[PDB]
Amino acid sequence: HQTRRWNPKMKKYIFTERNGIYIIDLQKTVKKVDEAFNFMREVASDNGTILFVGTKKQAQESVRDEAIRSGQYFVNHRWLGGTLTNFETIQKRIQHLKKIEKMEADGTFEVLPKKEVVLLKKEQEKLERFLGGIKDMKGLPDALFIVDPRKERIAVAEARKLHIPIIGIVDTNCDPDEIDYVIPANDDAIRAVKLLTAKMADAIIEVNQ
RNA sequence: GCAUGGUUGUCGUCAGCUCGUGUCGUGAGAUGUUGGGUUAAGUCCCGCAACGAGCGCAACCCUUGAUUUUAGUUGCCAGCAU
Ligand SMILES: [Mg+2]
Ligand SMILES: [Mg+2]
Ligand SMILES: [Mg+2]
Ligand SMILES: [Mg+2]
Ligand SMILES: [Mg+2]
Ligand SMILES: [Mg+2]
Ligand SMILES: [Mg+2]
Ligand SMILES: [Mg+2]
Repeated sequence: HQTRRWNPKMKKYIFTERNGIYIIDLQKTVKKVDEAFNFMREVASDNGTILFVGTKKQAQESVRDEAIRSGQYFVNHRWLGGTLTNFETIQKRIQHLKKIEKMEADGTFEVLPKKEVVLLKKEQEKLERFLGGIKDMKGLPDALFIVDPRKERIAVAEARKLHIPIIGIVDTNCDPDEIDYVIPANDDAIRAVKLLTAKMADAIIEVNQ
Protein backbone atom coordinates (compact mmCIF):
# COMPACT_ATOMS: atom_id res chain seq x y z
CA HIS A 1 0.00 0.00 0.00
CA GLN A 2 1.42 3.35 1.11
CA THR A 3 4.95 3.92 2.42
CA ARG A 4 3.76 4.23 6.04
CA ARG A 5 1.92 0.97 6.83
CA TRP A 6 4.35 -1.58 5.43
CA ASN A 7 6.40 -4.54 6.58
CA PRO A 8 10.20 -4.17 6.58
CA LYS A 9 10.40 -7.96 6.19
CA MET A 10 9.55 -7.34 2.53
CA LYS A 11 12.22 -4.82 1.58
CA LYS A 12 13.58 -7.39 -0.86
CA TYR A 13 10.50 -7.09 -3.07
CA ILE A 14 10.21 -3.28 -3.18
CA PHE A 15 11.84 -1.37 -6.03
CA THR A 16 12.28 2.42 -6.05
CA GLU A 17 9.36 4.55 -4.88
CA ARG A 18 6.85 6.64 -6.80
CA ASN A 19 5.33 9.74 -5.26
CA GLY A 20 2.83 8.33 -2.78
CA ILE A 21 3.44 4.57 -2.56
CA TYR A 22 6.06 1.88 -3.10
CA ILE A 23 6.67 0.14 -6.43
CA ILE A 24 7.05 -3.64 -6.50
CA ASP A 25 9.66 -5.11 -8.81
CA LEU A 26 8.12 -7.42 -11.39
CA GLN A 27 10.95 -9.82 -12.29
CA LYS A 28 10.85 -11.35 -8.82
CA THR A 29 7.08 -11.60 -9.27
CA VAL A 30 7.35 -13.48 -12.56
CA LYS A 31 9.89 -15.88 -11.08
CA LYS A 32 7.64 -16.39 -8.05
CA VAL A 33 4.51 -17.00 -10.14
CA ASP A 34 6.38 -19.45 -12.38
CA GLU A 35 7.49 -21.33 -9.27
CA ALA A 36 3.94 -21.20 -7.88
CA PHE A 37 2.53 -22.60 -11.13
CA ASN A 38 5.09 -25.41 -10.95
CA PHE A 39 4.14 -26.21 -7.35
CA MET A 40 0.41 -26.10 -8.05
CA ARG A 41 0.99 -28.48 -10.96
CA GLU A 42 3.00 -30.75 -8.67
CA VAL A 43 0.28 -30.80 -6.02
CA ALA A 44 -2.96 -30.76 -8.05
CA SER A 45 -2.60 -34.20 -9.69
CA ASP A 46 -2.95 -36.14 -6.45
CA ASN A 47 -6.73 -36.81 -6.25
CA GLY A 48 -6.71 -34.19 -3.46
CA THR A 49 -7.96 -30.61 -3.36
CA ILE A 50 -6.89 -26.96 -3.26
CA LEU A 51 -8.76 -24.51 -1.04
CA PHE A 52 -9.62 -20.94 -2.04
CA VAL A 53 -10.14 -18.24 0.60
CA GLY A 54 -11.73 -15.04 -0.73
CA THR A 55 -11.21 -12.56 2.11
CA LYS A 56 -11.97 -9.25 0.38
CA LYS A 57 -14.74 -8.47 -2.10
CA GLN A 58 -12.46 -8.62 -5.14
CA ALA A 59 -11.24 -11.95 -3.81
CA GLN A 60 -14.87 -12.86 -3.11
CA GLU A 61 -16.07 -12.75 -6.70
CA SER A 62 -12.74 -13.88 -8.16
CA VAL A 63 -12.37 -17.04 -6.08
CA ARG A 64 -16.07 -17.88 -6.41
CA ASP A 65 -15.85 -17.75 -10.20
CA GLU A 66 -12.48 -19.53 -10.38
CA ALA A 67 -13.52 -22.34 -8.02
CA ILE A 68 -16.78 -22.90 -9.89
CA ARG A 69 -14.85 -23.01 -13.16
CA SER A 70 -12.30 -25.47 -11.75
CA GLY A 71 -14.74 -27.44 -9.58
CA GLN A 72 -12.54 -26.98 -6.51
CA TYR A 73 -13.47 -26.12 -2.91
CA PHE A 74 -13.61 -22.54 -1.67
CA VAL A 75 -14.71 -20.26 1.14
CA ASN A 76 -16.14 -16.89 0.16
CA HIS A 77 -17.93 -15.18 3.07
CA ARG A 78 -16.57 -14.65 6.58
CA TRP A 79 -14.18 -17.43 7.61
CA LEU A 80 -15.69 -18.77 10.81
CA GLY A 81 -12.90 -20.02 13.03
CA GLY A 82 -12.18 -23.71 13.42
CA THR A 83 -13.04 -25.18 10.01
CA LEU A 84 -9.56 -26.72 9.74
CA THR A 85 -9.40 -27.67 13.38
CA ASN A 86 -12.97 -28.31 14.59
CA PHE A 87 -13.60 -30.28 11.43
CA GLU A 88 -15.87 -32.66 13.36
CA THR A 89 -18.25 -29.85 14.32
CA ILE A 90 -18.09 -28.35 10.82
CA GLN A 91 -18.93 -31.69 9.23
CA LYS A 92 -21.80 -32.14 11.69
CA ARG A 93 -23.16 -28.77 10.60
CA ILE A 94 -22.85 -29.58 6.90
CA GLN A 95 -24.54 -32.94 7.49
CA HIS A 96 -27.36 -30.97 9.11
CA LEU A 97 -27.48 -28.81 5.98
CA LYS A 98 -27.63 -31.79 3.62
CA LYS A 99 -30.37 -33.47 5.65
CA ILE A 100 -32.54 -30.36 5.87
CA GLU A 101 -32.12 -29.66 2.15
CA LYS A 102 -33.03 -33.25 1.28
CA MET A 103 -36.10 -33.31 3.51
CA GLU A 104 -37.32 -29.91 2.29
CA ALA A 105 -36.80 -30.86 -1.36
CA ASP A 106 -38.31 -34.35 -1.14
CA GLY A 107 -40.48 -35.23 1.83
CA THR A 108 -43.37 -32.85 2.46
CA PHE A 109 -42.35 -29.15 2.11
CA GLU A 110 -44.85 -28.66 4.96
CA VAL A 111 -44.18 -30.15 8.39
CA LEU A 112 -47.27 -29.16 10.40
CA PRO A 113 -47.44 -25.47 11.42
CA LYS A 114 -46.76 -22.17 9.67
CA LYS A 115 -43.36 -22.12 11.37
CA GLU A 116 -41.06 -22.85 8.43
CA VAL A 117 -40.65 -19.22 7.32
CA VAL A 118 -40.01 -17.80 10.79
CA LEU A 119 -36.85 -19.75 11.51
CA LEU A 120 -36.42 -22.88 9.39
CA LYS A 121 -35.73 -20.86 6.21
CA LYS A 122 -33.70 -17.92 7.53
CA GLU A 123 -31.26 -20.15 9.41
CA GLN A 124 -30.85 -22.43 6.39
CA GLU A 125 -30.14 -19.41 4.19
CA LYS A 126 -27.60 -17.99 6.64
CA LEU A 127 -25.84 -21.33 7.06
CA GLU A 128 -25.72 -21.87 3.29
CA ARG A 129 -24.22 -18.39 3.00
CA PHE A 130 -21.50 -19.03 5.59
CA LEU A 131 -20.50 -22.57 4.63
CA GLY A 132 -20.75 -22.60 0.84
CA GLY A 133 -17.98 -24.73 -0.64
CA ILE A 134 -17.51 -26.79 2.53
CA LYS A 135 -20.59 -28.80 1.52
CA ASP A 136 -18.34 -30.79 -0.84
CA MET A 137 -15.03 -30.87 1.08
CA LYS A 138 -14.59 -34.58 1.73
CA GLY A 139 -11.34 -34.46 3.70
CA LEU A 140 -8.54 -32.03 4.54
CA PRO A 141 -7.33 -29.33 2.13
CA ASP A 142 -3.84 -29.75 0.74
CA ALA A 143 -2.90 -26.13 -0.02
CA LEU A 144 -4.83 -23.01 0.94
CA PHE A 145 -4.93 -19.96 -1.32
CA ILE A 146 -5.35 -16.54 0.30
CA VAL A 147 -5.71 -13.18 -1.42
CA ASP A 148 -4.80 -10.88 1.49
CA PRO A 149 -2.81 -12.77 4.15
CA ARG A 150 -2.97 -9.97 6.73
CA LYS A 151 -6.76 -9.72 6.41
CA GLU A 152 -7.07 -13.49 6.97
CA ARG A 153 -4.89 -14.20 10.01
CA ILE A 154 -7.25 -16.84 11.42
CA ALA A 155 -7.11 -19.03 8.31
CA VAL A 156 -3.32 -18.90 7.99
CA ALA A 157 -2.95 -19.65 11.71
CA GLU A 158 -5.30 -22.63 11.48
CA ALA A 159 -3.44 -23.97 8.45
CA ARG A 160 -0.01 -23.46 10.01
CA LYS A 161 -1.05 -25.27 13.19
CA LEU A 162 -2.07 -28.30 11.11
CA HIS A 163 1.10 -27.85 9.00
CA ILE A 164 -0.22 -27.82 5.44
CA PRO A 165 1.29 -25.70 2.63
CA ILE A 166 -0.02 -22.21 1.92
CA ILE A 167 0.13 -20.18 -1.29
CA GLY A 168 -1.02 -16.58 -1.48
CA ILE A 169 -0.33 -13.08 -2.73
CA VAL A 170 1.43 -10.89 -0.16
CA ASP A 171 1.14 -7.13 -0.57
CA THR A 172 3.76 -4.82 0.96
CA ASN A 173 1.76 -4.75 4.23
CA CYS A 174 2.17 -8.43 5.17
CA ASP A 175 4.78 -10.69 6.75
CA PRO A 176 5.98 -13.26 4.16
CA ASP A 177 6.92 -15.99 6.63
CA GLU A 178 3.56 -17.15 7.96
CA ILE A 179 2.77 -18.10 4.36
CA ASP A 180 5.37 -20.66 3.37
CA TYR A 181 5.53 -19.94 -0.36
CA VAL A 182 4.83 -16.45 -1.61
CA ILE A 183 4.16 -14.27 -4.65
CA PRO A 184 4.39 -10.45 -4.25
CA ALA A 185 1.25 -8.87 -5.69
CA ASN A 186 -1.26 -6.10 -4.99
CA ASP A 187 -4.37 -7.54 -3.31
CA ASP A 188 -6.46 -4.39 -3.74
CA ALA A 189 -7.34 -4.10 -7.46
CA ILE A 190 -9.93 -6.49 -8.87
CA ARG A 191 -7.94 -6.95 -12.08
CA ALA A 192 -4.76 -8.49 -10.66
CA VAL A 193 -6.45 -10.91 -8.25
CA LYS A 194 -8.56 -12.24 -11.12
CA LEU A 195 -5.49 -12.85 -13.28
CA LEU A 196 -3.52 -14.59 -10.52
CA THR A 197 -6.38 -16.79 -9.31
CA ALA A 198 -7.28 -17.70 -12.90
CA LYS A 199 -3.65 -18.65 -13.55
CA MET A 200 -3.62 -20.87 -10.46
CA ALA A 201 -6.87 -22.58 -11.48
CA ASP A 202 -5.62 -23.03 -15.04
CA ALA A 203 -2.41 -24.63 -13.80
CA ILE A 204 -4.44 -26.96 -11.57
CA ILE A 205 -6.68 -27.94 -14.50
CA GLU A 206 -3.77 -28.44 -16.90
CA VAL A 207 -1.89 -30.66 -14.46
CA ASN A 208 -4.94 -32.59 -13.23
CA GLN A 209 -6.66 -33.21 -16.58
C1' G B 1 -32.12 -32.30 61.19
C1' C B 2 -24.63 -30.02 62.07
C1' A B 3 -24.35 -38.14 60.79
C1' U B 4 -28.81 -38.84 56.47
C1' G B 5 -33.34 -40.37 52.54
C1' G B 6 -39.30 -37.46 50.99
C1' U B 7 -40.80 -29.00 52.39
C1' U B 8 -43.99 -23.33 53.88
C1' G B 9 -41.81 -15.45 54.12
C1' U B 10 -38.06 -11.78 50.45
C1' C B 11 -35.04 -9.75 46.53
C1' G B 12 -38.86 -11.21 42.61
C1' U B 13 -41.45 -13.99 37.74
C1' C B 14 -35.69 -11.21 39.15
C1' A B 15 -33.20 -13.35 34.08
C1' G B 16 -29.88 -15.70 34.96
C1' C B 17 -26.58 -21.08 35.72
C1' U B 18 -23.09 -24.06 32.75
C1' C B 19 -21.08 -28.46 29.50
C1' G B 20 -18.65 -30.73 24.69
C1' U B 21 -15.06 -29.76 20.58
C1' G B 22 -11.89 -25.81 19.63
C1' U B 23 -8.38 -21.92 20.17
C1' C B 24 -5.48 -17.84 23.76
C1' G B 25 -2.34 -18.03 28.49
C1' U B 26 3.91 -21.08 32.09
C1' G B 27 -0.52 -21.23 35.37
C1' A B 28 -5.07 -20.30 38.19
C1' G B 29 -8.14 -19.19 34.14
C1' A B 30 -10.24 -16.63 29.55
C1' U B 31 -13.31 -16.80 24.98
C1' G B 32 -18.38 -18.48 23.68
C1' U B 33 -22.03 -15.49 27.87
C1' U B 34 -17.66 -8.95 25.41
C1' G B 35 -19.67 -4.63 21.27
C1' G B 36 -24.34 -1.79 18.35
C1' G B 37 -29.43 -2.20 18.22
C1' U B 38 -33.95 -4.82 20.05
C1' U B 39 -37.28 -7.53 23.74
C1' A B 40 -41.51 -8.62 29.02
C1' A B 41 -36.59 -12.14 28.91
C1' G B 42 -29.09 -15.01 27.56
C1' U B 43 -35.97 -13.37 23.01
C1' C B 44 -33.72 -12.07 18.42
C1' C B 45 -30.31 -9.78 14.17
C1' C B 46 -25.28 -8.08 12.62
C1' G B 47 -20.10 -8.04 13.26
C1' C B 48 -16.77 -10.94 16.15
C1' A B 49 -11.86 -16.86 17.53
C1' A B 50 -15.28 -19.50 17.82
C1' C B 51 -19.10 -23.88 16.29
C1' G B 52 -23.01 -26.35 18.96
C1' A B 53 -25.57 -27.66 23.22
C1' G B 54 -28.56 -28.69 28.45
C1' C B 55 -31.64 -26.26 32.84
C1' G B 56 -33.99 -21.68 32.63
C1' C B 57 -37.45 -17.61 29.41
C1' A B 58 -41.04 -19.48 25.56
C1' A B 59 -44.66 -23.25 23.84
C1' C B 60 -47.45 -27.93 25.54
C1' C B 61 -51.73 -26.71 30.50
C1' C B 62 -56.65 -24.37 32.82
C1' U B 63 -60.40 -20.99 32.75
C1' U B 64 -62.54 -16.86 30.62
C1' G B 65 -64.06 -14.05 25.98
C1' A B 66 -66.89 -15.72 19.69
C1' U B 67 -68.64 -19.37 16.34
C1' U B 68 -69.89 -24.65 13.70
C1' U B 69 -71.31 -29.91 14.34
C1' U B 70 -73.08 -33.53 17.63
C1' A B 71 -77.08 -34.12 21.84
C1' G B 72 -82.40 -32.29 24.09
C1' U B 73 -84.37 -33.34 30.46
C1' U B 74 -84.91 -31.77 35.48
C1' G B 75 -82.71 -26.70 30.84
C1' C B 76 -85.43 -23.20 27.49
C1' C B 77 -90.95 -21.29 24.79
C1' A B 78 -90.46 -19.22 18.94
C1' G B 79 -94.27 -21.07 16.31
C1' C B 80 -99.36 -24.12 18.86
C1' A B 81 -103.09 -24.70 21.83
C1' U B 82 -103.71 -24.20 27.69
MG1 LIG C 1 -2.90 -4.54 -0.37
MG1 LIG D 1 -22.07 -29.93 59.07
MG1 LIG E 1 -37.99 -23.13 51.65
MG1 LIG F 1 -44.08 -14.87 56.26
MG1 LIG G 1 -30.60 -8.19 46.75
MG1 LIG H 1 -0.52 -23.80 25.46
MG1 LIG I 1 -22.75 -15.46 33.90
MG1 LIG J 1 -25.56 -8.71 24.07
